[PDB]
Amino acid sequence: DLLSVDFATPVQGLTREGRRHDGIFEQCIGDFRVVVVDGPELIEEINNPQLWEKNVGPTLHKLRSVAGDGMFTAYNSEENWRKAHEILTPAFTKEAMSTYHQRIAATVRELIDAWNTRAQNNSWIDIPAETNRLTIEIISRAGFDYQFNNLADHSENPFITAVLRELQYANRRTDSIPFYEQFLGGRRRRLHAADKKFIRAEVDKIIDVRRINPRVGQSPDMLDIMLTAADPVTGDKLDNNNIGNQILTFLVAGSETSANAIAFALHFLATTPDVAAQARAEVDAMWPGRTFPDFQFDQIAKLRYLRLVIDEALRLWPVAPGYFRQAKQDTTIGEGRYAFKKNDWVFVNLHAAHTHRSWGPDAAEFKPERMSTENRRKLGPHIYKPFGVGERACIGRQFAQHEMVIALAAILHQFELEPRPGYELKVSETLTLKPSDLQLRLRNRV
Ligand code: HEM
Ligand SMILES: C[As](C)(=O)[O-]
Repeated sequence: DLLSVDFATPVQGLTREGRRHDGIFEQCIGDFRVVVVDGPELIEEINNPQLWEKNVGPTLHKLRSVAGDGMFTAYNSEENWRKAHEILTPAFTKEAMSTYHQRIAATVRELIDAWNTRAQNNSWIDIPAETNRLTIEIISRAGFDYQFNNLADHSENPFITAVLRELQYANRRTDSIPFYEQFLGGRRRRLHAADKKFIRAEVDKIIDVRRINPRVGQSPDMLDIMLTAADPVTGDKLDNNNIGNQILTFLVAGSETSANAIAFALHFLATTPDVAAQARAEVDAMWPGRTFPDFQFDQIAKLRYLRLVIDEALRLWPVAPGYFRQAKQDTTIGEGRYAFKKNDWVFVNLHAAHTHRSWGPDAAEFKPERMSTENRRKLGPHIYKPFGVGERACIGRQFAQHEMVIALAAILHQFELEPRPGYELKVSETLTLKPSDLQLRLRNRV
């Protein structure tokens, strides 16, 4: 059996390629050949913490030009991963979320207010871009108490523009990288040098201004803990350069993932009417009336069905489509087949595993009730790890799940969603999975 696969979208191409194999195979996608694992029994062996661990994959290695040794792009051996991980964990717990809840909810209010004017003017809204401006402000204001953009305004901050140009310059493949960019001083290399200094200077200013602020009577946020808490083992705090890396990390690793997940959930809510009705009924019962909901921290986790909507969105389209693992020792997965020497790395294809046949014959359908604890217990071997696995799983899972529910609850409570007729779901692949050309229109529910 011969197959022609288009790897223009890499992860979507690997998933189609994986259906002619038995859960593991090889494939050349771009600058490398990768062992792709998309089988339920094989993946859970790869997710074993005693034998395997996180591998800084190719793209993650290329993001080190932007985020350096931040928690997302640092190697396991680098002392700055363990220090930061044991320092920032208390800043991402459920307890720490209640400290941010007010600022998160206030930032959602700012977006809803801006979307009121667009609903009044009967305007089509580019959903991924708007949701990406929101999650940026959510992380920056709740985490660092810093504001980059006003959501009612459409001028873009120079800092966030430089970070995006710096992300594009990092992913540049070795063939598109000129052999002598380090020497000619072209416009692109010079723009990167200027952008890098401008980004480092802005995060240093955020660090210096806070250092002058004693923050009397206020609970410490993410920036405060990085300037206050020392690592219990080594006794040292995160140095200035690493703190600037964590700020850049939380900005890029937290914004795009959460924004595209919200954009996917908005699409499926605007397309399947029964789900939109059941979710809109759950948020109407929690906050009666059409006044903006008085969000209190405990009410967010009580929205069971809206949580099932986000879970099904993260299953059908995991914005983080996969992760790279490496072998801590010489081991074998499966049944003794497939041997791996220490430091050999594979790719866990979550998009293929989440849509795998083990999720039932209706794995391609958006059905939130599937993600209940009882409905999933009736499945057996199946993978659902949208936030990774192990000690290097997503530190911001509780943060993302909190902001994704408040954002969706406010939108469903205040607006109704009109999809674009004739449009069909196309998913582009950047650092994350994103709905391309997704446009919705809103009317105030009155
Ligand atoms: C829908 C939302 C999100 C999804 C699906 C997601 C997904 C993931 C995944 C799959 C990983 C593991 C990467 C790997 O194994 O190579 C990860 C790690 C990480 N995430 Fe996210 N994430 C989300 C939101 C956030 C947010 C809001 C933050 C805020 C700070 C964040 C910060 C991080 C960090 C720092 C790591 C690295 C942790 C470590 O390696 O020690 N993420 N995330
Ligand atoms: C380079 As490593 C083994 O610390 O991911």
